[PDB]
Amino acid sequence: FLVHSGNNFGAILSSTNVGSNTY
Amino acid sequence: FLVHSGNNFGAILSSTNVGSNTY
Amino acid sequence: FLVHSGNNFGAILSSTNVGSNTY
Amino acid sequence: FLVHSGNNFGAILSSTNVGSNTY
Amino acid sequence: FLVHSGNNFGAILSSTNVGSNTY
Amino acid sequence: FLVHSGNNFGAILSSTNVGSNTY
Amino acid sequence: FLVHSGNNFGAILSSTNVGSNTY
Amino acid sequence: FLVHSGNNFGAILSSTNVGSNTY
Amino acid sequence: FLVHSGNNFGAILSSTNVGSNTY
Amino acid sequence: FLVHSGNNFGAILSSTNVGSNTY
Amino acid sequence: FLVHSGNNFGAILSSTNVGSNTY
Amino acid sequence: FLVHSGNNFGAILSSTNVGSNTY
Repeated sequence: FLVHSGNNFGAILSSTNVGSNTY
Repeated sequence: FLVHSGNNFGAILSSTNVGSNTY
Repeated sequence: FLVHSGNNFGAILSSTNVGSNTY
Repeated sequence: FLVHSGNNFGAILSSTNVGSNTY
Repeated sequence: FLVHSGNNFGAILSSTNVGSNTY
Repeated sequence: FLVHSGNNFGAILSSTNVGSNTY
Repeated sequence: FLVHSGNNFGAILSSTNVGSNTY
Repeated sequence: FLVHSGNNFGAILSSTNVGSNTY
Repeated sequence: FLVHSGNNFGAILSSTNVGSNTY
Repeated sequence: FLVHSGNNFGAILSSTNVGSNTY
Repeated sequence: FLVHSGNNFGAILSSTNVGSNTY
Repeated sequence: FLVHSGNNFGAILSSTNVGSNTY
């Protein structure tokens, strides 16, 4: 079980793995 | 089980894996 | 089981894997 | 099982794999 | 089982695999 | 069980793992 | 006198006045 | 007199006045 | 007299006046 | 007289006046 | 007389007047 | 007379007047 709720990410660059990950 | 709800991502560049991943 | 609900992605460039992935 | 509901992707360039993938 | 519901993709360029894929 | 609620990330660069991870 | 030479504009959306204007 | 030479603008959104203007 | 030479603008959003202006 | 040569602007958001202006 | 040569601006947000201005 | 040569500005936010100004 997990939640990824409500995020505001205004700007993102050159990145890895910004969201809900599991198992 | 997971959720990926409600995100606002204004801008994204040159990125990997910004969303719900599992198993 | 997973959900990919409600996203707003305003702009995206040069990216991989921005959505719901599993197994 | 998965869902890919409700997305708004305003603009996308030069990208791979922006949608629901599994197995 | 999967769903690909409700997407709005305003513009897309030079891209691969923007939709529901499985097995 | 976990939650990733309510974040505002104004800008991010050159980063890894900014979101909810587990197991 | 002006010049508008050599531009490459890969993609443009929802914009005004992207070219040579005068008087 | 002015020049607008050599620009490469990869992507642009929701913008005004990206080019050579005068008087 | 002015020059606007050689620019590379990779991405731009929600902006005004990114180019050569005078008088 | 002025020059605006050689710039690389990787990403820009929500900005005014990023280029050569005079008189 | 002025020059605006050689700049690299990796990312910029919410800014005014990042370039060569005069008179 | 002035020069604005060689700058590297990695990231900038919420700023005014980051470049060569005169008279």
